[PDB]
Amino acid sequence: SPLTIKQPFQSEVLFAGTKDAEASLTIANIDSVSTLTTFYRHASLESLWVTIHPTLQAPTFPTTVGVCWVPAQSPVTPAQITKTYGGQIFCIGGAIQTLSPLIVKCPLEMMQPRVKDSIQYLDSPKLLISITAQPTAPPASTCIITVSGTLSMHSPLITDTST
Amino acid sequence: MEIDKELAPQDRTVTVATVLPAVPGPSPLTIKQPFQSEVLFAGTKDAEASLTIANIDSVSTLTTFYRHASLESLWVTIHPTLQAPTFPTTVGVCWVPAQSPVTPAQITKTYGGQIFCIGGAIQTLSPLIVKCPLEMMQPRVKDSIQYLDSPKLLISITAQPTAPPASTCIITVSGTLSMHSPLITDTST
Amino acid sequence: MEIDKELAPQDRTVTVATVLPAVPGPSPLTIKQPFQSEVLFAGTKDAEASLTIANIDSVSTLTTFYRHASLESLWVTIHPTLQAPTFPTTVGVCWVPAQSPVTPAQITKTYGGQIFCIGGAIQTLSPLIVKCPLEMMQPRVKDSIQYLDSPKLLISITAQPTAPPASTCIITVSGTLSMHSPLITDTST
Amino acid sequence: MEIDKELAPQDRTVTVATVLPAVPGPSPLTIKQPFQSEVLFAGTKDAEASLTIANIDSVSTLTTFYRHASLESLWVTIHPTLQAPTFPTTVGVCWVPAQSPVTPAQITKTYGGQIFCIGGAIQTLSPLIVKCPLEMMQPRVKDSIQYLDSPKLLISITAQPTAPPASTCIITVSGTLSMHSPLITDTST
Amino acid sequence: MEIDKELAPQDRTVTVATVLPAVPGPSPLTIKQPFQSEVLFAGTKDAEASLTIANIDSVSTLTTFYRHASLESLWVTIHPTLQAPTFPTTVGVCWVPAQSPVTPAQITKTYGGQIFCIGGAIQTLSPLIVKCPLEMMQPRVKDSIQYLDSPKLLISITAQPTAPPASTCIITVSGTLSMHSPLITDTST
Amino acid sequence: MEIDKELAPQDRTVTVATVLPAVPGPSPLTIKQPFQSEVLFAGTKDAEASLTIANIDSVSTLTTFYRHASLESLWVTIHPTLQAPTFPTTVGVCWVPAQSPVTPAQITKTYGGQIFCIGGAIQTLSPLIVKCPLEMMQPRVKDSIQYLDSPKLLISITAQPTAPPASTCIITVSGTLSMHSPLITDTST
Amino acid sequence: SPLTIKQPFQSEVLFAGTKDAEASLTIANIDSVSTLTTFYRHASLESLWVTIHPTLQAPTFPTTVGVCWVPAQSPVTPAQITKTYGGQIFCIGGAIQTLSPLIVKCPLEMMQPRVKDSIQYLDSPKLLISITAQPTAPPASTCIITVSGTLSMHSPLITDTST
Amino acid sequence: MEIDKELAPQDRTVTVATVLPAVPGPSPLTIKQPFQSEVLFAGTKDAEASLTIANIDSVSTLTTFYRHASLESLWVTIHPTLQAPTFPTTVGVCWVPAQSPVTPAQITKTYGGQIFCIGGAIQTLSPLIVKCPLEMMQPRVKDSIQYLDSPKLLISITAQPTAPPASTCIITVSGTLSMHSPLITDTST
Repeated sequence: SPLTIKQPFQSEVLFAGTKDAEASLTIANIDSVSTLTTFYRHASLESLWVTIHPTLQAPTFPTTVGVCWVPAQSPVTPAQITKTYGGQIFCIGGAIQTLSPLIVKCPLEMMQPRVKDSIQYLDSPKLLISITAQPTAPPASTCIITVSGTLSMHSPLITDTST
Repeated sequence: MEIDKELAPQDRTVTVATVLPAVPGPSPLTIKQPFQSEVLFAGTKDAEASLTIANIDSVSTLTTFYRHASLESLWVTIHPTLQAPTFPTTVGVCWVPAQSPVTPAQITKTYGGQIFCIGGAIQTLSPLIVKCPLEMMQPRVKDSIQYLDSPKLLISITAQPTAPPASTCIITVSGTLSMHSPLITDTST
Repeated sequence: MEIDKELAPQDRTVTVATVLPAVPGPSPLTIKQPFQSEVLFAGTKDAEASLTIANIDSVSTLTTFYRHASLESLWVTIHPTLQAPTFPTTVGVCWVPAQSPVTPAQITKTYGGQIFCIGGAIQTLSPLIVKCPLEMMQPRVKDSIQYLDSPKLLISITAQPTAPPASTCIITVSGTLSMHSPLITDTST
Repeated sequence: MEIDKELAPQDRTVTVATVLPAVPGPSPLTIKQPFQSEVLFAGTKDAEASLTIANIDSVSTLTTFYRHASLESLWVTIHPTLQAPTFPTTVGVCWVPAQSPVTPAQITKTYGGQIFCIGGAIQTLSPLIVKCPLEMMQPRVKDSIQYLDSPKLLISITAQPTAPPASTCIITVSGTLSMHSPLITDTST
Repeated sequence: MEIDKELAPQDRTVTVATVLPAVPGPSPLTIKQPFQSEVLFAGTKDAEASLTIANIDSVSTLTTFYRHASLESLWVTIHPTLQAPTFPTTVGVCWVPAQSPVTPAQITKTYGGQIFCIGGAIQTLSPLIVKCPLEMMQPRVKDSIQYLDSPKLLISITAQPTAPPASTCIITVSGTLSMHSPLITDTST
Repeated sequence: MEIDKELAPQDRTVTVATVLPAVPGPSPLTIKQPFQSEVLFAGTKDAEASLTIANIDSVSTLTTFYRHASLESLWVTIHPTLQAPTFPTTVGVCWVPAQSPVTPAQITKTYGGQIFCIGGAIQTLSPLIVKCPLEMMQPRVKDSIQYLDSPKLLISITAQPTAPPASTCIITVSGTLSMHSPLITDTST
Repeated sequence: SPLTIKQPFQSEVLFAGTKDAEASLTIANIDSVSTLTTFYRHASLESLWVTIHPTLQAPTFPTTVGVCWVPAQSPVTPAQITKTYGGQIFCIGGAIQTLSPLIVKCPLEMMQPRVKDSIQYLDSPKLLISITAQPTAPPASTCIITVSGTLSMHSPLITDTST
Repeated sequence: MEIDKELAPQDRTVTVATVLPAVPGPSPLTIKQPFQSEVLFAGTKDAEASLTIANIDSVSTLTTFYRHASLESLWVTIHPTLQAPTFPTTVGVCWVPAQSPVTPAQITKTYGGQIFCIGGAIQTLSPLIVKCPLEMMQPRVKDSIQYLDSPKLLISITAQPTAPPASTCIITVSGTLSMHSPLITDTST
């Protein structure tokens, strides 16, 4: 009933390749998702996926990057991606891993898409990242990792629109 | 026959909250319990308040033995005092859901937000009432979970540079709670 | 054609009182007697009052010859005086059952309770009337039993620091008693 | 499928109480609030209790903000403990209106009065329940007046001459209160 | 029961604006967002303003993610402060299309234009509201084209020669935007 | 033909719980899994327990792969052992919402709460069952939100002063979970 | 509805004539009224009166005895009998005051006859006595004062009937 | 749900009693008064009793103010005590008209007569009730004439050779009298 709008978004979640790293972002808190839902009492994801953009360095420095979508309440960790259902490990900078649409869609049907409500949810989408770089590190990052999607929001939060 | 009461209603818009429905079964009985609590004794110095009605002592005290409780009605009343005529004082009021990050310092930047000159000129002494647009809030003040959008009152006082000897207006919050379902605890106290 | 009186009615809620049922028999003759008693001459100094209507002078002298007496109407009325335009006075008022343990210091913490800024030349000066929600009280001011919830008036006054030469407002309590069943006593006086 | 509960119902007769009816008007809403309170930890020594349910802490605690409250149901439960098997102990129970002058020392002289042997022989360990014949009492536990015939429990313990190391039975009083009509006091606590 | 707000509506006349027609296709999702922005803290010194609503802070930050935005309501409201009873301030107001070449110095020469004497203890002090006759403006505050007649607010203030210590009145602009068709940009912030 | 089980059902009262409503869509596949977990091996020493059913071993291991889990049945059952005829043990039991602040030391002060004298050769020795009045709890043992009123079990044991060589009774909690909506996690184990 | 019984009674309230005296008995508490309502939850007066029995001494020693019935809540005192409505002053031992049926009926319709209930009443019958004797006192009392009446009782009080 | 009471009803046979017929006239007001009197504290030594119900304490004190009194119900009830599980006691009981010349030593020679083994941990301990077959008695416990067949209770006790420290069972007689026609006597006490 309340009018709703949909706003798409792409936020940079992690620049990588220069050193081994792990990440566990609950996408309900990524910058854009936040700046977007600022003036709304309710926000939910319509679509959502992770994407890996390779760079110049990628070719010279192969990088192992694993991603895995999971309900925020899943106890699994980056160290356990290939043990988890969504789990996928790519070899960016590697033979068939230096191409932009290196996408991994998030199975929202497998989790809770509401990212903003009158109540706090336990199973919102959460992303797991696991970068393992070349021992002899690259000058710069071999790939930029971003999270994109669409929010369906409604019911204005009465705050300050000064900014 | 005039009423010594003045209304300064808040601008509204449509925002809805999410509320958990009870598991199907026999309906429990409900009682209503009215309440009035002091919020501030403003006037003597610039001040600001920011209270979440859900946590007001009366609301706590009243809902103690009930698992469920919602706000039937709720408003703020600015009561000018004897010091008010002589010490015009600015009072800012704005109802906002607990989840809105606004601060008293931002009343006039927030949609509903109001600024009142208590005392001073003609008509400035009657009690002001700003009813909370409960429709825009989330009334559930006690439930099986905790909601993030319960009503929250924002107050801001701007006192006269040469302060009055005493507060120029007492500020209270009044309303009615409707509650039910016994919290089965130890009732010895 | 305006009326020289203002009303500041008390927030109410439903709260019944029980009462000794009528004895079977023919209806007794009853009279009604209106009354107005001075309850306070305020303005010159902070002061509080806590009258139990059942015992105010008029109510008392009126009901001495009857065995039963009930209030049919009853209100408190604040009358500003010549000292009022010059000495604003805060006046708090609250009607509660005699059984409510509230003290005038707690008027702004009690549901009904309200406080007014009587006086100030910038202001109004019309007689203020706070009718007692008898529905919430126990109207029986005199019976064969002693009820715990007869109406009780809570008054509170905070005077100007540099007090007026005289009281800024006289406070009277008026109403009408419906009485019957003569009490045999001394009518010498 | 047996229930670990045993009943030892009190002899009755017909006695009625007098109860004040509410003044005609809108009916207030009512809520029920259940309760269980400890009455005695008998067994180690001869003892006797004599409590007026109207004054039990839970009953107080629960009816705090209500002007009216009655007992919907109410009973006593004798709970044998681990010491009971070995230390048979006599327990005397009798419900009586507050106005009856009987004393625990007179249970077996009072019509309803019962004597139970807790622990000892076969069948002596199940929890005993003596429901109060509220019909014979006056249930009003909080009203506009105070009644003289509210329920009153009488207990008498006769311990084994060579006392058990600990109490042989815990004695609690349980029931449900139905209350309504807000006492308009200060709810800050 | 009086409302704490006064209206001083602008003289109008019929003057239409044209507007980019809707593209054929399915109706787009649209939201509405209310807003209140501080436009001026006047009273301490003569000052004039000439806001183009299309660009005020809220309107701007609100419409950044949309490609189309139209005002559904929009008014200016003068809020007297504690410094107001003591420092009357002349405040001029006039709504005109952005295309009208009028300057605040010309408010009293422009049809709609009006000036008010905010403050003075002999006077009123209620929030003044001058709703913008959007019918006369071009409501489209953001589109695929740049209209020449979006609404523009003209403010003018002339302060007391011996200035008040602080501003006598805060001036805010509130309204509601109906927006749609997301503009792809950076949402980092 | 008698059944080897006894029941000591908990006093109940109506007290609903709210619960996250089902998302619109096709009904999800659900399974039900029964369970029995050891909760206590009592008898050898005074001891108390305060289990939150939501977290007992079985309930936990059973619900790890689901995102939603609700109790369909759930009861506690006291099993006397060979040490029981010889060492009577007091065992207190009380079901309360996780939100009730009661501690096992307060079982006899809590409405539902009951205590039994397990053991004694003069007594019975059949398995005692206290089914949890789930109607009073919040059955949702696992959801997208964390409810404050999931069922909580309060156990209390007071052993014979000269303790038995071994436990007099094993205490298990059995029930049936209805689960659905798989939680993606590690199934390695 | 509950079965009721009526029991009549006469209790000695005061022996007098040997010295000046005052008395204010609330008849709800006189001995017999008490022993009678012992086993009842409710008791009310059907009839009630005061009676003055003159004696041997009466003739030799005239005595002034005033009686007056009044609602227990009446503030009047014995000193104010002839000022009160019921009020009557006799001259026992005096010309037409040395005869047994020296009765003064109590106007129950003028007061509250319930003497025992679930609630405490404020206006039950109360008797006022005012004896003023001969300065040269009699050897013994000139008259015995008793209170008689009838109680209508019902609903058994469950106490001890041992006695 | 078992009741804590056992019955051992007396063998009966038809045996009418005649009785003074009602005087012609309007039916007299009658009340009924229940009663329970202690008849014996047995267990510590062999003892016999031979009560004529017409004269037991309660029956006596109850009927002093009436001229007619009839038993409407009347039974004897054996109450085991804490000394009972340990000291079995033989208790003989037999109801006979006052006119029957039987002595407690002859209970087992008298038709109705029965003897019970109260106590013994191997046994039961529930209150034993031997209702008097009033049909066989002459219920008129007080009349204008003295009947020869009012009910008479025969009790017999044979205690354990090594006597218990205290009585093993209290023996009370309860019933209800229907009385009428006041007997003029002294009510001083």
